[PDB]
Amino acid sequence: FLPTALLCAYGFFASLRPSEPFLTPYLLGPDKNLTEREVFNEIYPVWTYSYLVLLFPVFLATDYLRYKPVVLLQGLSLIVTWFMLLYAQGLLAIQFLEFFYGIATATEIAYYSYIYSVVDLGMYQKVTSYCRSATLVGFTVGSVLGQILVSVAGWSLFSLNVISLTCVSVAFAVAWFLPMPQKVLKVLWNDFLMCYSSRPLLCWSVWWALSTCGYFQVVNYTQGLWEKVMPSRYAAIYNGGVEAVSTLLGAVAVFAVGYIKISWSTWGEMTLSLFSLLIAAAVYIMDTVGNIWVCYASYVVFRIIYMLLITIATFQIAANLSMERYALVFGVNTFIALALQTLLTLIVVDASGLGLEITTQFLIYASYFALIAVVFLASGAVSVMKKCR
Ligand SMILES: Cc1ncc(C[n+]2csc(CCO)c2C)c(N)n1
Repeated sequence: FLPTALLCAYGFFASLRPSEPFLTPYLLGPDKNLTEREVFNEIYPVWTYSYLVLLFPVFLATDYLRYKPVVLLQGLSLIVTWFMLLYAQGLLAIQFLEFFYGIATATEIAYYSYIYSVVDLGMYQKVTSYCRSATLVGFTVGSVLGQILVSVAGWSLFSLNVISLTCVSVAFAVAWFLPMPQKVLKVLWNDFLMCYSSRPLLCWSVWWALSTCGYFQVVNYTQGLWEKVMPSRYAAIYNGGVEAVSTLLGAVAVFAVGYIKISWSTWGEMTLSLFSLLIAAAVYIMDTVGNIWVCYASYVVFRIIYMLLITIATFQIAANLSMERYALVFGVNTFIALALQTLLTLIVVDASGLGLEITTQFLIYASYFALIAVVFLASGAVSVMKKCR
């Protein structure tokens, strides 16, 4: 099991970033001296902009380069990201840092499609699940390591960032010896039309994309919300346990999603709408309680419900589509998700735009998930009217 074990070791090491938990307290700390206005209005949105603009060329280069060099591109981008996060001041350098984080994250689809051209067709699902679990274990291990090192050990965030850079460098070293994958546009667009030219073919797609949008745009500013509620100047912040338990219970929910004896056509959209309304309630609670432990708990509830929703949505999408287009659909829906996220980010987040405060944009995010709650309910009620006949 050497080729799969090496790949899962690479996933474990690349995903083992103990500093994503403890990021905003470092960025706004004495190490870089960046004000919350500056960070949350110009630094962070560049990640979304870069991820959007680079998802398309990454997707093209992945198939153009036979899926191998994109993994090393991800490793090198992570290495330079974690070096510049050790040594960069000002604003432009950190903006390019988030650009490099974007080019790193845009290649996750490439990393997960690398498996399809090196393994057997029958075992592809099981090895993909194994690698996803490897990434989850890596992130949980990094999260608990950072929490243990910053809570009782009293280790500064600079050394923790050094650990993050060491782990991503080890990931690059592992990736360098990965076995090579030895194994129209109008028509593809016409086939893309056929990807939604049916009753269930269109379904779950835009809701997967829009829920992914909400998740992506709330996870990173949730760090800022925790910083605002509990400042890091003279208080100990327990992020690592929370980013550990969130991923752990998300994996648990992913496992439990397949054990529910429920058919899609019966109440799938109704259950998704209920889950989305619960997500909106959790976001509003996290924004408005003013207590830190309960807002971490509501964040964990968000994580669990989002993982359940994504698992059911991607199960339905995979049932709708063929195995040869898994990467294509998972790329197109992520592309439109980042497009809508960037649109809303220029509307409410970007300093050149309206630049609304972080405590205010979460009121939109709660209403934003309340907005998808209504349309999913309305589309769910649309099937109910058809179910009447
Ligand atoms: C270096 C770096 N780390 C994380 C993010 C954004 N981000 C992605 S996932 C997640 C949750 C983990 O706490 C966060 C904050 C970034 N833009 N740059």
